[PDB]
Amino acid sequence: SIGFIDRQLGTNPAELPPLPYGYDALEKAIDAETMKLHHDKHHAAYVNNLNNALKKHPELQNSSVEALLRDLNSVPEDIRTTVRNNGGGHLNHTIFWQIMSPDGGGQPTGDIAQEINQTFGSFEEFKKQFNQAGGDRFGSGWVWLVRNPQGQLQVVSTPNQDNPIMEGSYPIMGNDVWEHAYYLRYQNRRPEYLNNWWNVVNWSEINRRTQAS
Amino acid sequence: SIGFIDRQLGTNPAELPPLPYGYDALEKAIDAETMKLHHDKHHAAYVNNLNNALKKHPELQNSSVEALLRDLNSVPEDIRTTVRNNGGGHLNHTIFWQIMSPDGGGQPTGDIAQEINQTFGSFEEFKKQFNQAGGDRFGSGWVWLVRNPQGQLQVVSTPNQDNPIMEGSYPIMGNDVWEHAYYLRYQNRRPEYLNNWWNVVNWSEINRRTQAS
Ligand SMILES: [Mn+2]
Ligand SMILES: [Mn+2]
Repeated sequence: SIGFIDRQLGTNPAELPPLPYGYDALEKAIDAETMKLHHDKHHAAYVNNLNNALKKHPELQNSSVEALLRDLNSVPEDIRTTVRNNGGGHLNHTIFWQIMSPDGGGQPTGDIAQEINQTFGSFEEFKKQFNQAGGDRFGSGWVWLVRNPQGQLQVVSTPNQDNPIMEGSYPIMGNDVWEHAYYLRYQNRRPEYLNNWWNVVNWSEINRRTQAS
Repeated sequence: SIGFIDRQLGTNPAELPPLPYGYDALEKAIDAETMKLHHDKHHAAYVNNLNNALKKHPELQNSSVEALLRDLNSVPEDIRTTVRNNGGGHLNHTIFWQIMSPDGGGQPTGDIAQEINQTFGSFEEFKKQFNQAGGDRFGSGWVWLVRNPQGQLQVVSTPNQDNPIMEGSYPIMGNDVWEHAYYLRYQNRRPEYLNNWWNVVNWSEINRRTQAS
């Protein structure tokens, strides 16, 4: 399971997960209007489109989003791209809402704190590389901290709604660099958004994901 | 020459072209705030980033943006991607500003109108296929009406800031589907932007481009 730590993202039918907190709970980084649009409009659309594609292939409604993305070649040609894009959008955003919190921010704790220190040198260096990868992702995409197939932490960015699980990597945490995630408040200033995002990061949840990976 | 009909896009240095009209002139489709950000911030950035990359290889300052994008293999590897993205961004937006007008809109007129009817059947059908292609372009990109190598009109979409001249096609006209082009006024409603955009299309300029094509 990738979306949730305890269960896989179902497709019979695919469901839009409600926000665990209020729309205005992340104001020190993200405006309430964007939270509403991003969740109620963007995330909802990915779920709806995925369900529409699955209707024409009921034999696939038994499998989870994870299973479909892990083996896109087995998905029928007529809906493969639709499943890739919308399935990815569903999974990516489902992870996104969970790794942020009203009482987020601060420096990491526990397991991931020491793992980050060993791999990247320090939390501040990790932060710099993460933001750098974020800024370098030209066009639409995401920046992730993953546990690669070899079991090592690695910063990687992906295009559009592609997810690292397609390569066998476990996405521990990630930030959305599609313009819709920051344009209302930041406009063209992506680096400012990337900087402020750290103030709402939910380290408790990120630690649970690190253990599961 | 692709950016302008009578001249190539220079790189000694690259220059941000002035807007042919006022910032609030296209208000029946695009808000003034977006015209400012899009032209003054986004397009300006592609120009600046391009200039920075070319300073590292002064030789390239003797050629044009079109010449560079037509043969990326000859562009030194250390700045190839940078030139592709920013050179493309500069070329694409330069064309964009010119094909819109305060006095635009209406159905196609003249040569282009005849060729559209002959190729697509009617303007209504062309418009549907154009908007469709624009909606189908997942992530960031552009929708184009090009004259392909065989000399025929064709609707194609490209990712990010890629330009059709990279594939031997002449970009007659095109619409920007990056979210920054419509988020402030339409938010997630991309198809609404695609539909209203037709009210500001400069058919006169498009005819000159079809002819040069
Ligand atoms: Mn998003
Ligand atoms: Mn643009």
